[PDB]
Amino acid sequence: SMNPPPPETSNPNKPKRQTNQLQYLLRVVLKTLWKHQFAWPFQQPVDAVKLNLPDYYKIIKTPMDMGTIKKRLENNYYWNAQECIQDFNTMFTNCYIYNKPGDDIVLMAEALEKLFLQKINELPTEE
Ligand SMILES: Cc1sc2c(c1C)C(c1ccc(Cl)cc1)=N[C@@H](CC(=O)NCc1ccccn1)c1nnc(C)n1-2
Repeated sequence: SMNPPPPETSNPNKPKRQTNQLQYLLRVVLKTLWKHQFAWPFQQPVDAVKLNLPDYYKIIKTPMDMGTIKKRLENNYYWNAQECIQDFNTMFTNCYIYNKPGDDIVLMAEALEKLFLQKINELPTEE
């Protein structure tokens, strides 16, 4: 069993910049979700080897996790807020695609996603 390489967190060929919206995504959104009691499964890529999920990366072809997002934000990898919001949405959707309704991990994702929605509702206007 083998895990894929993780999503990239640096790439000099990718355009990037800082925006006040990306700063909010780090200081408000990511921080809020990261500290939540249910954050831990999402703080790093799914280790399909150790979790004994050999089909995970056969169903989930665009993996994402908050460890990756955190590094992307800290590294100023993004060009805009939409790219980062998309990464969060990918992470949640992957969990729902792979798992079953009512599963613990789905309940965890739903709790995080509720907080994500509450925070992105107040994304600031771009300066
Ligand atoms: C470090 C990680 S990452 C992650 C997980 C863990 C531990 C876990 C997880 C499960 C329960 C709770 Cl309380 C917390 C997390 N779920 C996997 C899916 C999975 O193991 N299915 C088979 C199965 C069999 C029996 C019982 C439950 N699931 C998963 N899917 N997306 C993410 C992210 N995970």
